[PDB]
Amino acid sequence: RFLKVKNWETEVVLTDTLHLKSTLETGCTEYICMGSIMHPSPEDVATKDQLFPLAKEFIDQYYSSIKRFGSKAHMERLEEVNKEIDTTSTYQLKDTELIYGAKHAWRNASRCVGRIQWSKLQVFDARDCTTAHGMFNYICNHVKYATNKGNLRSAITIFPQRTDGKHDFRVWNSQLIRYAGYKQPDGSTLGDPANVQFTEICIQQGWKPPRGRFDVLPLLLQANGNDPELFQIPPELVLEVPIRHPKFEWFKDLGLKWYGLPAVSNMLLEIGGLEFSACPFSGWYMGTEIGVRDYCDNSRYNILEEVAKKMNLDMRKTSSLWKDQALVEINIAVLYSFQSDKVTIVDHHSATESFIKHMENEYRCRGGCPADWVWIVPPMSGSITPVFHQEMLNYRLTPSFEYQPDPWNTHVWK
Amino acid sequence: CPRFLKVKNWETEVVLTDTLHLKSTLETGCTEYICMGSIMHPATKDQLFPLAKEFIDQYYSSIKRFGSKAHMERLEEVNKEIDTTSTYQLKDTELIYGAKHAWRNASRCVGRIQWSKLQVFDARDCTTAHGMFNYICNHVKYATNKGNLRSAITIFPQRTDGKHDFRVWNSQLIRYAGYKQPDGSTLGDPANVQFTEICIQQGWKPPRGRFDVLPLLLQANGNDPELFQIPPELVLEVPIRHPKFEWFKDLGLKWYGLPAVSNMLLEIGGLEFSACPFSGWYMGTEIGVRDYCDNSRYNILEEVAKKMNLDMRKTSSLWKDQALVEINIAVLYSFQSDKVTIVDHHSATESFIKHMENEYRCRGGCPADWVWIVPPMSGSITPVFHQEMLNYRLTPSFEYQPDPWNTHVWK
Ligand code: HEM
Ligand code: HEM
Ligand SMILES: Cc1cc(N)nc(CCc2cc(CCN3CCN(C)CC3)cc(F)c2F)c1
Ligand SMILES: Cc1cc(N)nc(CCc2cc(CCN3CCN(C)CC3)cc(F)c2F)c1
Ligand SMILES: C[C@H](O)[C@H](O)[C@H]1CNc2nc(N)[nH]c(=O)c2N1
Ligand SMILES: C[C@H](O)[C@H](O)[C@H]1CNc2nc(N)[nH]c(=O)c2N1
Ligand SMILES: [Zn+2]
Repeated sequence: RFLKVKNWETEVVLTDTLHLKSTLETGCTEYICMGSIMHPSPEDVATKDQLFPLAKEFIDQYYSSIKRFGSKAHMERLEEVNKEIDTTSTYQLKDTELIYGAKHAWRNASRCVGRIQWSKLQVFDARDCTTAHGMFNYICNHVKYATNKGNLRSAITIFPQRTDGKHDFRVWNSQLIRYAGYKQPDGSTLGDPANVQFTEICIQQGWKPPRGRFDVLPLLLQANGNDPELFQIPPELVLEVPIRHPKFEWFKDLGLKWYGLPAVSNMLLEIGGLEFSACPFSGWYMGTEIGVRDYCDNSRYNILEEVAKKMNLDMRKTSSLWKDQALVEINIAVLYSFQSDKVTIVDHHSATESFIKHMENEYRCRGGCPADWVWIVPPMSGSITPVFHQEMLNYRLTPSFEYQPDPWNTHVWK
Repeated sequence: CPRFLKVKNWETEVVLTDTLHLKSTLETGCTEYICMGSIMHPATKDQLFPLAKEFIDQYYSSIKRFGSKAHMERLEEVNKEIDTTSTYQLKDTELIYGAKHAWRNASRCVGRIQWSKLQVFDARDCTTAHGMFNYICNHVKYATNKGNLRSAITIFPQRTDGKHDFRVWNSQLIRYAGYKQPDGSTLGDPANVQFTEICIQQGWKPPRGRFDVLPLLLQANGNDPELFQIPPELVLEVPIRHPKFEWFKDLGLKWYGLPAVSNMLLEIGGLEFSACPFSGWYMGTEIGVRDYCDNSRYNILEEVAKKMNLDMRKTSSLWKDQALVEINIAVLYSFQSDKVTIVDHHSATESFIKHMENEYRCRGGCPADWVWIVPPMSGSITPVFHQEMLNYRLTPSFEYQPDPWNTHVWK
């Protein structure tokens, strides 16, 4: 009812009341904590009986936000919604409700450290779309708008909500822009190893792969439960940064580059019990995502060795910290490169400090701020960023982004 | 909680099935609605006996003799002894088993592959602070072992009524001192200002430099605590130099060899050993990242990078990161040159994955706190970052307990 969190570096204490409005499973029980499990665990469409309570709850809070709680607008909306559910077994969100819900799902995303930006989100209503070609057009405009010549702008595009589960819209890509990965007969991997399965699907659908280290994957788009269709994103819309280093003249010879726009397209947006299974959203990068995870995870581009080599690092024993030494210079290269090309990026120190400031303001004005420590803390230099020493509470507020099965595991073909 | 619980390693796709969690008992603090995995810290007649019953069962189950020979008569004996003494006293074998399993069940501890190679010092005959000091001195000398450190625990008398607790008032057997300065700043270890002031209030004569070794403040049987100076020749210390930066030695940095936790409470069979200092050897990052680089500790980043002559204006130069790596290089290089036992976070984390695999195979699970197990530097390049971990409390265990000065009724 009045849960306290403490910062162990500053001794600031915060009081959380917002946790009382939480709902869905964390995955934890009184006896077991799952806060490091990645995701705790078709038919999934709700009844009329399940829907109105969820809908009423979301409408009640929308109206509470606009300072109209209990108004005649509020009461007619509740009636309009209840009646629409009763006669059509679902309901449609006003455009105002759609924008509020998108922004609040971002605000409520406990694993997201950049939520200080949550209310500055551009929302593209794509609920009038009916085909895969239409989807391709809607996504291109999103990419072009969000990219903005390097001055990135947060955005989400929202396609039609689920109905009976059998007519879903999906983006089969997990992100709008990612690089292919090709496994070789000899077990080696060309390109990004994370993407080998999906690259294989693309090729199976007719994609002619150029078979390179940095090939942009086609889009694979599903409208109204139909089979998905392929579309090349027009290359002039895919902004890319070549990775050089302020001090090492040789770093450019590593031939590394990355795309500027991170855009998640495999999650599911829940608003008032309604499920938007295709809602690609996009922000700008924290530098550690590229330089620590994409380049350095052993199951990703795995360049630590090569960088280490060119630094002439003693790689005999681990205790030389040759990996730690090499990772820092990679992450210096990535930030310096985006900055040099005026492509929006944020470093892990700036980003985490901003988050603490956000979290503190959310406690003051909203009464809480659910945060997943295991994801908020950056994957390098942890304890020298302020979030490490920050106690956080994790709970699920709705509206929310949620994981959903991979469409190729669920879709039934024709 | 369901028949299984599987956990996955994302870097390797290795999957492990947990069944041990069906034996946890106490609150994690989490509920189905909210999770507290990052919060630091979320008996009488009927109370005491069933905890003893479970442990003895656990013990006799642990030696292929469940329900067997002495087992029932040990259950009888414990039942009988509680009836007369209100509590009961652990056999030497039980004490060794419980202490080793307290380490085993320590979800926050990355070193637990070593758990069963623990040296147990039974100090349950102690009666005075002078005796506590002797028992501790012998622990420190054994555990230090001229640099080839060995893990040990010394267990003082169990609690009996709260009025007569045995307490080590230092949080570690060996810490440096912290002095407030006439101009608001701090000299020494800033985490230790309060304790340093208590010791001075108690008559400690401080030399007033950075790395002054704190005295021992021992409390036996609930009486007021007493100061003792550990004999310097027992306190192994390492001067931190760098294998590349000649100027690094000029930083004046040194640190001690023996991490030895003296403020926690060891729980076996419902009994409470409020004095039980235990010591291992260091993971390099504890010294280099946390002690040296936490802003509320020695806070040397600015110092190091300034002599590294790094661009310290904008954060995105990553000057803190660069200096941080160099510092922890110097710590490992310093301990290894002085042949003092130390482990880096790559070896340690890799060791913990083997242990996890071992525990799942032989025991059916291994409680781990991902938040504490992942090193505070270079997270995702160690193997524990990609390891799912379940966390749950098993007994016997080490627990936290209140600072004695917040609770002590002075004689
Ligand atoms: C504005 C700049 C943004 C920054 C700097 C940022 C930062 C991050 C980072 C570093 C992660 C962890 C990703 C990983 O390690 O895989 C993350 C996750 C996430 N972000 Fe943000 N983000 C931003 C924008 C957004 C927006 C616009 C939304 C939604 C409208 C959003 C929703 C999420 C969600 C749902 C996750 C969880 C991802 C998952 O569970 O797989 N973020 N964010
Ligand atoms: C032998 C080498 C050992 C290594 C390398 C090691 C490593 C570590 C590290 C790095 C931590 C985190 C400490 C912190 O960040 O404050 C920790 C915590 C802990 N270790 Fe170990 N450890 C070792 C031995 C032991 C022994 C012998 C015991 C008990 C008999 C033990 C019990 C614990 C406990 C209870 C914690 C929890 C700390 C807390 O709650 O504050 N460890 N260990
Ligand atoms: C909106 C937004 C802002 C921001 N800064 N970052 C993101 C994450 C995007 C992103 C994440 C990933 C990796 C995430 N996966 C890895 C596999 N694992 C099993 C599940 C999690 C790769 C991208 F190529 C990519 F683009 C989104
Ligand atoms: C057995 C063992 C082996 C090993 N390698 N390390 C340890 C950690 C001990 C240790 C920890 C600390 C600080 C840790 N505190 C900070 C405050 N926070 C609220 C709780 C944790 C300082 C020591 F001087 C010290 F020694 C124990
Ligand atoms: C608030 C947060 O839980 C706290 O700072 C934790 C984070 N993880 C940690 N992990 C270790 N090993 N040691 C610590 O002291 C901490 N501190
Ligand atoms: C098992 C573990 O939860 C997993 O590796 C998580 C840990 N924390 C993370 N944190 C971020 N920001 N991104 C991630 O992908 C992960 N992966
Ligand atoms: Zn939990």
